[PDB]
Amino acid sequence: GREEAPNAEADILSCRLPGVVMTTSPIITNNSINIFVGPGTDISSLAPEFTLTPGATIDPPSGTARDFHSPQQYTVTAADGFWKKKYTVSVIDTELATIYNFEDTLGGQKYYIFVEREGEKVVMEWASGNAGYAMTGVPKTADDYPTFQFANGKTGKCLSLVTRSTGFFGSIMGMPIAAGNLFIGSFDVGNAMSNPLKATKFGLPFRHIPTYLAGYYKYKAGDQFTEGGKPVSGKRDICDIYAIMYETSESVPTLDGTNAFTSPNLVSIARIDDAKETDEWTYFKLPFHMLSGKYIDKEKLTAGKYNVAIVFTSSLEGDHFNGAIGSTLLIDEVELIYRSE
Ligand SMILES: C[As](C)(=O)[O-]
Ligand SMILES: C[As](C)(=O)[O-]
Ligand SMILES: [Ca+2]
Ligand SMILES: [Ca+2]
Ligand code: NA
Ligand code: NA
Repeated sequence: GREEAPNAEADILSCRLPGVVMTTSPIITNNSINIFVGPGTDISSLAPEFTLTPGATIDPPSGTARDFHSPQQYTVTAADGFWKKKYTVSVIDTELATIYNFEDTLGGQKYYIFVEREGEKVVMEWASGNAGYAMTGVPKTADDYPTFQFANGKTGKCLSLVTRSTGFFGSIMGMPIAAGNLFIGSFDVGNAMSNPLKATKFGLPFRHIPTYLAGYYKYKAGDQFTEGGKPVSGKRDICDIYAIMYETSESVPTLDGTNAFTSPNLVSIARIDDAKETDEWTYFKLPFHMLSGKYIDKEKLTAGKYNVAIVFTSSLEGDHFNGAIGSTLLIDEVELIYRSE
């Protein structure tokens, strides 16, 4: 029958590049698309094609050739001619960034999105659950979210991850707390409050053999550990810091919160095993373990058939709502170290 609440604004629902192999699915947010192509692809004249909300139009039209050396804007107008939305569409044609100083974020947003740059060119957007937290109605400003930027880093600014209450609305959804996280991948806001573990899509293509994840942290557990909203006395919160490498396929384009450590597609895992509460910047250097009966194939590697994810969280079991509100993980000067070829 007739739609109950018409969604007003019209969306780009998909993106593809006819005749170019994308290295992973385009990452679509409310007002942005990131398209990934192999290093060496000519990006001076790409012609993205979109699907849209029925009855919408897009300007310039779907299939217009443009120069994506810089991001290009499109406007979608709803059928009614009143509602419009601007999207920024960017093409990433470089290999994954591996040096993270947490200085750079996207301006003009209601919460922080950390990016990696080469000069003025953005080459990666980190993801978090921020889009999901916005849906609880709790945050007022960028600093109220679980994932934000803090001025006092080890050098310059740093990443700050704080486990937050999700308030009344979060509790009625069975989601009473929100861990601060940051990861390589994307956040699918359509699952944020229906299948939250499916919302965190971990990994992007990586064409080297990672050997160590290194960097610095500080950590303070929150005062009162809770399990599904219920206080528990014997427990102190702890952070998690980890990285995974897995082989992609038609059936496994990404891993997520349901299978980050268990998917048979995993080839390698690095993970902190001596995390502690500390107010001093503490070095970690996590070796990647290649898993039993797995191997990194050279030709798959060069073809881009493996993804790597790096994940930080202020509450190790926060993804299952076990954690302490106020748990705070600061991260700075991280490096993904890989073998020289
Ligand atoms: C960061 As947005 C307004 O494209 O979801
Ligand atoms: C109705 As409008 C502000 O999306 O042009
Ligand atoms: Ca608008
Ligand atoms: Ca820094
Ligand atoms: Na919309
Ligand atoms: Na960087």
